[PDB]
Amino acid sequence: VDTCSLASPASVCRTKHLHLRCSVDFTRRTLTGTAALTVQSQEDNLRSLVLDTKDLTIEKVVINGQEVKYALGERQSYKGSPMEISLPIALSKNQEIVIEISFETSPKSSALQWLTPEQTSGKEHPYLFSQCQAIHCRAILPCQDTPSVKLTYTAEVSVPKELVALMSAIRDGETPDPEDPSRKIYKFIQKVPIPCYLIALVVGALESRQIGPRTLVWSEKEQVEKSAYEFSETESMLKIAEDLGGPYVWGQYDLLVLPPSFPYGGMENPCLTFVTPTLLAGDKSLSNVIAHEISHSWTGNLVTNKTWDHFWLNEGHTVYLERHICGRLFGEKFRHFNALGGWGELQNSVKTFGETHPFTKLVVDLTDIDPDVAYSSVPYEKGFALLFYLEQLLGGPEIFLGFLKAYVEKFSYKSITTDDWKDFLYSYFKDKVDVLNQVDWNAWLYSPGLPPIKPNYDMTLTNACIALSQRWITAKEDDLNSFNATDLKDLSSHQLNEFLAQTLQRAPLPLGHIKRMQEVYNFNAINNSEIRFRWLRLCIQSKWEDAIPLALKMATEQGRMKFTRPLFKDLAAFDKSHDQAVRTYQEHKASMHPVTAMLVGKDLKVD
Ligand SMILES: CN(C)c1ccc(C(=O)NCCCCCCC(=O)NO)cc1
Ligand SMILES: [Yb+3]
Ligand SMILES: [Zn+2]
Repeated sequence: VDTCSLASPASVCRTKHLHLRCSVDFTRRTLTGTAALTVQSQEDNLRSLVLDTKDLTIEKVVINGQEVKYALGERQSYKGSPMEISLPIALSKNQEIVIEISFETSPKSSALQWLTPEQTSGKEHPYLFSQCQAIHCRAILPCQDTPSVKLTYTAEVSVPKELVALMSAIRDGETPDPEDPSRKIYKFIQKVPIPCYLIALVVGALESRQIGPRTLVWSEKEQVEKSAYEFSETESMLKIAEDLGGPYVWGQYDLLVLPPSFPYGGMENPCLTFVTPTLLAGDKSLSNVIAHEISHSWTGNLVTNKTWDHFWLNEGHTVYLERHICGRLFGEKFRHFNALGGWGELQNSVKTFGETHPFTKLVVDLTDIDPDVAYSSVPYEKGFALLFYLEQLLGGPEIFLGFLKAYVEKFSYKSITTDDWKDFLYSYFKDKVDVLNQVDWNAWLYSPGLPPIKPNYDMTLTNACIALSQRWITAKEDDLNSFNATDLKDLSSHQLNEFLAQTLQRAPLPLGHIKRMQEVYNFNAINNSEIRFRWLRLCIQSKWEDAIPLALKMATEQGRMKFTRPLFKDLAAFDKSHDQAVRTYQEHKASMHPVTAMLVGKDLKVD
């Protein structure tokens, strides 16, 4: 049972298919139409069922041509309102019916952000995009909003004819809208069963450019050129992933580069990965986010977490798989560099939450907690650490990659728990039980804090970052003169990023140090979003007032939560910036993504 869903669970009935027909109305900021769910009974004498909804207006519910009775429960906060539907005939086990629900979303749907023309690149057209993971699909349409159920889907989306709709599906044609010649209808088919958190929709002035045999990059016109460059490794990454995980089953792999307020680095919507434009560094150095999303086509989209309590299964294995893709592209020493960095990030999260915090457990209990509130690097990096540890315990990456491929084949098209994974692990490594049985499973899976064992990391590419960081940390005033732009000559962009992360762990530094750093390195001029984020955190935590406008601007000119939340928090913790941070949030909040608006408010202890 899925503590985050209010719907009938899979033991009662399962949605097999969705046919969505909707119209996007930028005036009223609503999606309007019909969600026809083919539902299979899993019980004898099934007479009613419950769906998830969130701020939906239900117009009617039709089964075999007739309106049927339904009622909406009391809103249960971020869970929304359960909707009980009375079936007109009782269903036997395995019997399937179609339930046609007419509905309209609210302008305040937590799944959606509606952008005015001035919020887009082009300035002439508005824009809409969705983000359903974890539990926002219910705010677009009535569903069993739980990853324990997988369905296929078809859709027809009516939009102003000057715009383009895309979804997490194969494009199946466009036509003028028969009802309305100022409109176009775009068609979509997803033949592979998916959890409903993978439903996605974007509408805007989108253009496309081919960048691989099964990849087009979509964006507003202003970003297409840089995007085609930035993500040019996509096909080579997909070929590697296929080698590691088995056949890519989804057909197309397109990319969509969103406007700056998209809340996440990437989202692995099937057939159409959504990415932040803050990936656009000019040198492909942030493309590991693409390798990550690619990897979810196996770990998460094919084999899926049964409830959000088991999110690590999705994220940890994806980080594991993407670090392999990076290692295949650039070398094992690079794989180690990224893994060791990911340990640093785990250390950071644990210090931030605190070493006893229940959300520092690998497997968590989400009863009564908004998954967006509890979201952090933990399931990613503690998840990965477990896997990298097991890799080294069981005889190395080649051996563990056989397990990973077999694990994907075994649970393709299914939704599973941590016990399913662990059971299969023991099964595959039957001949190595004695080694597995030395693992402290209770602490790894269920204890808070850092894991009980640290894996072994190659240091080769990290040493230079550490050395330059330790020079700055151990420097006194009369050593500042010895730093010079030549210090960076031999560092890659990743190493620069890792130098900054090492240094930021020891923040604050003295203000004269941070001043000298800008004097000699000009970090203010770097466009790399990761590097600039860490440089700006270091400056604010080290109380440099000059950085305040830069950090405010970065927090607001884009909205990827990974950057926007810590920057607003740092700025709120700095007495010289506190009020301006609060007021800037208060000024921007109407125009932010609803989820990011919400969390930034909590983080700032405002309203
Ligand atoms: C266990 N727990 C506390 C949570 C579980 C799931 C989420 C979630 O799905 N959040 C939405 C994630 C969207 C994508 C993040 C970037 C990513 O991994 N892309 O692949 C949140 C918290
Ligand atoms: Yb019966
Ligand atoms: Zn992910």
